[PDB]
Amino acid sequence: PVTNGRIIFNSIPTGFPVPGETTIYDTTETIDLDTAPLDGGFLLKTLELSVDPYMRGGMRAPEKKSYSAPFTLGQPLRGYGVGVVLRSENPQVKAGDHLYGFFEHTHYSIRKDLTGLQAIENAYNLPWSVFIGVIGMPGKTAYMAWKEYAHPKQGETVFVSTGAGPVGSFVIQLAKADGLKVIASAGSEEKVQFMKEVGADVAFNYKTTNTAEVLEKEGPIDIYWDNVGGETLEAALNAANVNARFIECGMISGYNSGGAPVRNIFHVIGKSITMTGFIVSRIEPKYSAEFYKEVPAKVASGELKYREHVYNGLEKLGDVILAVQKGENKAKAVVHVADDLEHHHHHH
Amino acid sequence: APVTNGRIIFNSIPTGFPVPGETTIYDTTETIDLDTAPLDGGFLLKTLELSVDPYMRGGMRAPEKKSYSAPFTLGQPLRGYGVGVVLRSENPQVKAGDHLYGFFEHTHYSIRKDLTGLQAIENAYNLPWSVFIGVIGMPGKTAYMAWKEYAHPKQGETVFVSTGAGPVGSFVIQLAKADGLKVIASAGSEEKVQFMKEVGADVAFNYKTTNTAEVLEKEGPIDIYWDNVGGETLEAALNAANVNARFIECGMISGYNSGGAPVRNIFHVIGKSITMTGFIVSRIEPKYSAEFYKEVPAKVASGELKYREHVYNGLEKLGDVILAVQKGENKAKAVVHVADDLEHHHHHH
Ligand SMILES: NC(=O)c1ccc[n+]([C@@H]2O[C@H](COP(=O)([O-])OP(=O)(O)OC[C@H]3O[C@@H](n4cnc5c(N)ncnc54)[C@H](OP(=O)(O)O)[C@@H]3O)[C@@H](O)[C@H]2O)c1
Ligand SMILES: NC(=O)c1ccc[n+]([C@@H]2O[C@H](COP(=O)([O-])OP(=O)(O)OC[C@H]3O[C@@H](n4cnc5c(N)ncnc54)[C@H](OP(=O)(O)O)[C@@H]3O)[C@@H](O)[C@H]2O)c1
Ligand code: NA
Repeated sequence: PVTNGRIIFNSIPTGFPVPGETTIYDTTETIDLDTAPLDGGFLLKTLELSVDPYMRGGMRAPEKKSYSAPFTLGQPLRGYGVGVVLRSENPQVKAGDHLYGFFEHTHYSIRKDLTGLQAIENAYNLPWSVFIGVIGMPGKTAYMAWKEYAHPKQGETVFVSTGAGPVGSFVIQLAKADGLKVIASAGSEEKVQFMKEVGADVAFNYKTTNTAEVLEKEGPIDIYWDNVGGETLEAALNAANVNARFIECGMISGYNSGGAPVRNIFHVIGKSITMTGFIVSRIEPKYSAEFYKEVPAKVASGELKYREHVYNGLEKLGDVILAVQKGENKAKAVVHVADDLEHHHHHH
Repeated sequence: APVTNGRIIFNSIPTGFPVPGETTIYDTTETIDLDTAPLDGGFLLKTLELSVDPYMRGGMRAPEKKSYSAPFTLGQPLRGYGVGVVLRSENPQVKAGDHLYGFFEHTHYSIRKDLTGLQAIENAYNLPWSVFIGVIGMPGKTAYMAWKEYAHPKQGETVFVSTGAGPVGSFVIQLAKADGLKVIASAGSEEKVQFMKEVGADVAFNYKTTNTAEVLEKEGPIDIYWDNVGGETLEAALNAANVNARFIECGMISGYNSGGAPVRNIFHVIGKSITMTGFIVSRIEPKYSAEFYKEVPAKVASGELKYREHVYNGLEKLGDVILAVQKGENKAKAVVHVADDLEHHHHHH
């Protein structure tokens, strides 16, 4: 029998998550990989777990019942991941199958069927982590909301906040393929270099650069991709062109402080702005087939560039959640939970 | 026999609300002889009705921060929408008695070289001339055109209309009911609540004596929000919004006299997948202008489209009417009656 560790949602944070208090790591549960009773289901080994900015918002008290369900106190966290089937008594599932979907933040789970899971099409033998990033929900977010809401015209100017993340860096590349001038900002020099590498025309570190002054010089802006909200949205509103489109994807500047105010929303009227918020899952059905047919080949060839920040060990996941909220992840945050016994064979 | 050609002059930039007598002054030093004034191929135009609109506060600022539109010039007459009648014309296309709609300086008389900025009024139903600066004027166009452009209504949805008793909001209420929507609407007085009910609001309340969030909780969620107010009312609508709501951003009067009104819960735009569209009526008007003038007059004449107005008599009051509109003290669409029209006048005892 081996350890089946779990990352537990333990207490509601007031500001930023507190690793070891907000989330705890539990190693008291075990599983026998050969003996675990499957009951016609299958044994699924967690390989890669995504850590995403939205996880902070699920750390709240239980309130009525809405579409947005908070994490349950005392239960494992959960989110997108990749796993492999070790042992199956279910005819739809074969040992060695790699599956994508929501995973509890544990080493192993026993699933009765494929509800919530999809077989992964990996024709290019890409690292499994790409299916929770550029070929996962963050890539879908950029791909689908851009096509749905940007209405880009060649020669217009777009401002992308958090341009070095998995969403923003995808958006930059879609915007350049449409012939737009791209302004993008991130929180470190290494992220600025990546933004230039994926083709940002103006790439800057918002911690060492006056954002409003850059937008004044390089704008006005026809499209704002909002990942930050707050003062950065205010800056975009001040620099907006008439008939600008504001794609409201995230507002991370308020995730750990109860939201961030906007004081100049009147520009939406004065400048005839269309500001559209979206949740990627709501618009994905229209685009999922096209996304999975188009994106893997471009990741394999380098047409679509990506970066990731891999953290090794389920026990780090709580710290990784804080790292993302604090902007300390260098790129898309991946918790590598376990290896797959193929490609990475352990030997001395 | 020269008569006073009075003028409302923009005199100083206000800090909060306009101050009649300081922000605006009434100047009676100019005279005009209606019979002898040189027209020089132009025509003499007599001001009949002037609109006072909420946006006028926004033009009362320094000329440097010139933003979307043009600010009023210090020392010059104010201006805005109005109706006037031609008294005397040396212009072959313009005839005495012609009634014209467009931008008017806030004066009793003007000499125009041509019809620039003006359009003949089609008044087949002999409606009061003031309807062409309200329900059949820019405020009615605002409701008519933005609703058709942005509401994408579906039968049985719920709309919340702020400032529901004004010329914009009460027009919106009627469009929404015609589309089969449930309508919630709020205004600032009991008399305005009665009017909102008269034009068919299903839920009509006075937001000053009734908590908006409580009404929206009981009567929502809301699929469409028509924003005339911004600020805490926009915040309340965001919290009560349905998934895929449409927020039509028309005005935000709660911040016109206080440097804007903040919004603290704009994150609801993401969580509830809201489409929030701001607009300026003059930008979308060309697309709808012909259909508007073809459809609306007959409905005003028949009572199908209902309207109210609050008439103030006398050009010298206009600055006070501007403050009144900002303070919510106008009972309905604010109209300054400048002069009567002599179309059917015959002097006799
Ligand atoms: N369906 C949706 O609407 C949807 C879907 C996916 C993602 N999102 C949102 O997209 C945004 C980015 O997602 P992602 O997967 O690409 O995450 P990410 O870029 O890998 O991580 C979040 C990044 O946000 C930056 N950040 C943290 N605090 C900040 C602050 N106060 N001010 C400015 N930047 C801050 C940090 O990068 P810097 O170096 O730039 O500071 C951090 O690395 C998030 O806001 C997410 O909530 C929305
Ligand atoms: N192109 C455009 O975007 C466009 C065009 C025309 C008009 N508008 C806007 O539409 C709105 C209504 O225009 P209207 O012609 O129909 O004017 P209106 O209703 O005749 O007059 C303004 C009204 O706003 C209400 N009000 C004033 N201060 C308020 C405050 N702090 N909080 C809440 N309500 C307040 C008042 O009525 P109650 O408080 O009693 O309800 C006041 O009567 C304005 O915001 C205007 O700027 C926009
Ligand atoms: Na950072």
